[PDB]
Amino acid sequence: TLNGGITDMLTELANFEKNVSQAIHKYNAYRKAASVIAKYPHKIKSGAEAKKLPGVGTKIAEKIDEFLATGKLRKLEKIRQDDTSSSINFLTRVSGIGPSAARKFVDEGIKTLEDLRKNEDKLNHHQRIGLKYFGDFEKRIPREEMLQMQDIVLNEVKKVDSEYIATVCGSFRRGAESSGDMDVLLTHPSFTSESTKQPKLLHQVVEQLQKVHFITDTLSKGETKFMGVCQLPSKNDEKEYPHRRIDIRLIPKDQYYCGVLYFTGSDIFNKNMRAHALEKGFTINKYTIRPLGVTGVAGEPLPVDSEKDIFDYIQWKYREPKDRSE
DNA sequence: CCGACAGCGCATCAGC
DNA sequence: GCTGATGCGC
DNA sequence: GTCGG
Ligand SMILES: O=c1ccn([C@H]2C[C@H](O)[C@@H](COP(=O)(O)NP(=O)(O)OP(=O)(O)O)O2)c(=O)[nH]1
Ligand SMILES: [Cl-]
Ligand SMILES: [Cl-]
Ligand SMILES: [Cl-]
Ligand SMILES: [Mn+2]
Ligand SMILES: [Mn+2]
Ligand SMILES: [Mn+2]
Ligand SMILES: [Mn+2]
Ligand code: NA
Ligand code: NA
Repeated sequence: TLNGGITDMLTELANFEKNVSQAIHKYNAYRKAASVIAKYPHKIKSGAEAKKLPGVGTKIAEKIDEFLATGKLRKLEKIRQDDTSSSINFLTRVSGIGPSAARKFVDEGIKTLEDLRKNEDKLNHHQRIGLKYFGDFEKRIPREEMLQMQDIVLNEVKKVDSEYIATVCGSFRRGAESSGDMDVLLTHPSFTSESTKQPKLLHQVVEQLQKVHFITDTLSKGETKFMGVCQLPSKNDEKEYPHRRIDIRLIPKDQYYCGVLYFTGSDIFNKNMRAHALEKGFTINKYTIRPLGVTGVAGEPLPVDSEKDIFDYIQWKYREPKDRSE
């Protein structure tokens, strides 16, 4: 809002760098500048003012000066005039179409959704599904729908085997009023880091959710990670619910609560607890928390039976998920 | 001046 | 066939 | 593109 013009500009530049230039570090640099500016509680008056913020450097400061002086950016104006770059950038909005497939499509004269529809035989399965649900995938999920999805997923999982444990993580678990997708973590007492005790633990769950027509499509599935599409059941001549993105991860239970911590997030809170965690000489990844030795050497992973256990190790107060914004 | 900027599972392709 | 690289989205 | 070593 306050510097929306600037941050829109930076976001536009980030998408260009990612999708057209294929320069993911520049993408992230621009994102990082836009994010720090978005949190700044003043109307930016000059580039030099902005350069004081971490993540804003000499070149963005110059771009901000030009934008403040003229109401636009020549670089971006020129990018908007480039139909080919605009098409490449647009196509990467299809899930499964990255910067490289987008460029390849456009070089073959495939430039719009309509072109994709008439060239399906050139899309892989992921891309076909991304195309099929192009609009739905960009829509957000209201919390009320998430609650319903949680209730379906948690109970259907237990019907396959009462000993399964599933947890809906991500922004939902942080109490967010809307979510972009559904992140499910799954475990079972038979699955531990050392051994596979049961076959097809993830496959049977996915099968069950297909059976009750909650899961409608699959982007990818292996022995530990499922990515696909789901949809709430529609009551009588009610409008259809949008198709939603769902991810299910099968985690060994001896690593389960480290996973839950990681995939609960947020983004900026994980680093805070990590960078911190080095305090007391502990290192934290998504699977484990290990002690750091006097020489810098990570020890064996400590036992974790709950999320609180992780907190008891680096000795901080258990933080409720709602409080993990940063 | 320089390389880091996360690293992984899965699908697909490259190169034998 | 095989193995390793790359593209992609987390 | 920006940062830190
Ligand atoms: O590449 C990743 C993947 C996951 N994570 C973490 C933190 C995060 O909050 C969580 C879920 O990843 P999402 O992409 O689903 N973001 P989130 O669920 O928090 O918000 P959204 O409603 O937009 O999905 O796991 C990362 O930090 N980086
Ligand atoms: Cl880059
Ligand atoms: Cl502009
Ligand atoms: Cl580990
Ligand atoms: Mn999520
Ligand atoms: Mn997600
Ligand atoms: Mn081949
Ligand atoms: Mn510097
Ligand atoms: Na700065
Ligand atoms: Na895409």
